[PDB]
Amino acid sequence: DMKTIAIADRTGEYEQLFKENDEFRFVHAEKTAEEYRKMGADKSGIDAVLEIRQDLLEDPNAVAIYGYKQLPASVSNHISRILSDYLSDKKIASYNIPDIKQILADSKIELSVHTYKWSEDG
Amino acid sequence: DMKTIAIADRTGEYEQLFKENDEFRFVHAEKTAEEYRKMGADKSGIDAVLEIRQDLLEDPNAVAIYGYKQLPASVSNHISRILSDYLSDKKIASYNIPDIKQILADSKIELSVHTYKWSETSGELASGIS
Ligand SMILES: [Mg+2]
Repeated sequence: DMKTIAIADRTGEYEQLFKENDEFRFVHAEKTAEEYRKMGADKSGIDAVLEIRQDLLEDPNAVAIYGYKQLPASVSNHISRILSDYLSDKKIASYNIPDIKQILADSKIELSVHTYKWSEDG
Repeated sequence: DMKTIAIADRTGEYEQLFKENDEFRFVHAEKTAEEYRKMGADKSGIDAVLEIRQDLLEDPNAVAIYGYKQLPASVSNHISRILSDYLSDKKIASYNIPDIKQILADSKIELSVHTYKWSETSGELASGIS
C-alpha cells in the first residue's frame, strides 16, 4: 500500500524532486535515522528515511535508505530513477558547449502519460 | 508479481526503449487495446496496454496506458520518464554538436540507492561462546 518516506537531504538540492503520489508520501525528516529507528514505525509513522549527505555527482555513495523492514524494490527503484534523471540532466548541463543550457531547455520534454482503468465489460 | 504490459506503438519507434526494463514485463501487442479489454485478464495474460498512436514529438498527448485494474502511479511514472528521456535526447542530438550521441550516453547517471533494513529471539539459541 502507500509508503511514507522521510527525506533528510543535507544539500537542499534533491528534496524538491519528490512529489506526493498514491503509492508514496514524502515528508521532511525531523529526526535522525537513529532517532527514527529507536522510535519504531508505530510511533514515527514512516516506513523508511532517505538520507543524502552531499552532491551525488561528487560522491554517489552519499545517499542511502534505511527502513524498519526490508522494503519492496519499487521504493528504491522509484527514488533511484528520480535522482538518476536529475543527475543525468545536471551532468549534461555541465558540458562545455556555449549554448548547452538553451539546447537542453528547448529540447526538454516531460510527459505525464495518463493511466486509465478500462470500462468494465463483465 | 511483475505486471505484464503489452506495447501497441503505431509508430514502431518506442518499443526498443523497453526491452531492458527491470520493473515491468513488456511485450509486443498482438491485439488492440479494445480487444484485450473485451477478452479480459484471464484470457489475455497481460495487466495493461501502453498505447502510442503518433510520434510523441508531433503530438505528445497521443499516448495512454490502460489497465484491467487500477495501476500504481509508478507504471505511468516509469514509462513517462523512459519516453521523455528518449525524446529529449533525440531533440538534443539534432543540434550541431560533434559526437553528441556519445556525449549523451556518457552523461547518463544510473544511481541505484542502497537500501538497508535497520538491525534489531525465542526459538533461536544464543551463541555458546556468550
Ligand atoms: Mg516520427
